[PDB]
Amino acid sequence: TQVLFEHPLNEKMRTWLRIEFLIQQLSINLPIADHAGALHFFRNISDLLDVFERGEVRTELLKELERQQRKLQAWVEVPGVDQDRIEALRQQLKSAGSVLISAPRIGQQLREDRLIALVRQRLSIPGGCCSFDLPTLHIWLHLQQAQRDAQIESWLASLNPLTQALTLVLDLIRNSAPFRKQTSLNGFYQDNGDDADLLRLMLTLDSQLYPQISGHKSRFAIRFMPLDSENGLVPERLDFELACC
Amino acid sequence: TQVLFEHPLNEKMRTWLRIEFLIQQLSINLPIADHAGALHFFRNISDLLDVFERGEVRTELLKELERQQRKLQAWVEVPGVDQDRIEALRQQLKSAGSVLISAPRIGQQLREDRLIALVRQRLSIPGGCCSFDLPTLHIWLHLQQAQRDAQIESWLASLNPLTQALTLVLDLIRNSAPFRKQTSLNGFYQDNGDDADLLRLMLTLDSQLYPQISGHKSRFAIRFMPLDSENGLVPERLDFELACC
Repeated sequence: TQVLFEHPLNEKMRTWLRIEFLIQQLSINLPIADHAGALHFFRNISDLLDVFERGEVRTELLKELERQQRKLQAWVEVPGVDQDRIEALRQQLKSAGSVLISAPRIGQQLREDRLIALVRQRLSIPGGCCSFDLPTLHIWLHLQQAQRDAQIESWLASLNPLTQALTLVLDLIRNSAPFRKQTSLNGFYQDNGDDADLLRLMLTLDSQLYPQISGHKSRFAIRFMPLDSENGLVPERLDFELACC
Repeated sequence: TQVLFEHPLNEKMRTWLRIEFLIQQLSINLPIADHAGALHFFRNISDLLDVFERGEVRTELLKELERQQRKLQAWVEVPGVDQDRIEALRQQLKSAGSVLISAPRIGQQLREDRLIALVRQRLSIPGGCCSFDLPTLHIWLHLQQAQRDAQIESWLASLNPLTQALTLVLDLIRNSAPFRKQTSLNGFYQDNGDDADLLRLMLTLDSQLYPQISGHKSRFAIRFMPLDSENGLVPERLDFELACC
């Protein structure tokens, strides 16, 4: 019955959410045995390289990892807390930091890759791929699965530093704040998110509504819209769950 | 061991080959249960609508269907031929013609669709989709599978007139000409394709080569390239299969 919507409260978080999604898509389609899986894969790599242009990802991740290490050392002197958890999270953060800092430039390996670049040029064209548009991709798919699997794995491994860091920080952020019940009157709602990075919002599918979140800096505004824009009525009162992370 | 490459000898055939591929991709991913399958689906619809701008698809298909009906009535007075096949193919062509001619404007239904248009706007953006970029798509995926399946089926049904016609003509074209053995000396080859619409070219994967087909009108030229552009050697003689359709 429940539906989770997340919203970034800054441009950094918007970037990070996109990267998360794209990297999840790359892990979900192995093994790659046809054009469908292949085009899907390369589209997501191409989009990922384009998302990287929105900010300095490595830089912001190195800062956030340490910041999370700082936000962890407040929880040290708190009875009831597992100190093995704290030390383990600290160690994960530290390792992610030094892996990330030592790693090559983010996805330079992916840009330089001849097969990736080749496919990347053709995605712009509407009927982008076919044996006649992409012969190199066509022959690649006639190889044995293990030759592709190995090529795929080295591509994904070069993203591991980023993946490890991002998985870490977003998980910590997502668990940094609890959900709280709120009410919208006549489909409208607004508040200062403070300097939270992420909104997390739960509705029911039985409401047959969806949120459209506006805002300028942090002061967010929500309009709860129906799916059917003729038949759909907005309730005069709606309760929902909200966490500001 | 064998690898089939096809090449269009005109802009019409290039269009048609792309449409074929895209429509195959739309049929291969049902049922749609997540963002991966959904984005894949909508990307292919969006690309299909863009391919339609390359020519008058309905028009060219109506002509080709009749032309195929004409090319069939030569085979009528040929002993050894099944006359049930001929009459059945004729009847399939005729039906495809009148279905296509009676159908609405090709994929106008798809352009007008609110959900398609909505998603279409967001594909331009690098990290195109997430619950925050596409809330309407997010809620759509929380529905029960049958609500999506029904929506998908009506979308695919509106393409049936095109699909039926195109499947027909391309199959007939592909079988209009037999494969013949040819030889390339030092990775090069050239000939007049006449006014053939399609080249069909078979190589072996063990050759570890691929064709790059040039040309101006019909006079085609082929360079057989290695995959590895340093280690790769081109044989002084290469035999391959070729059909001009």
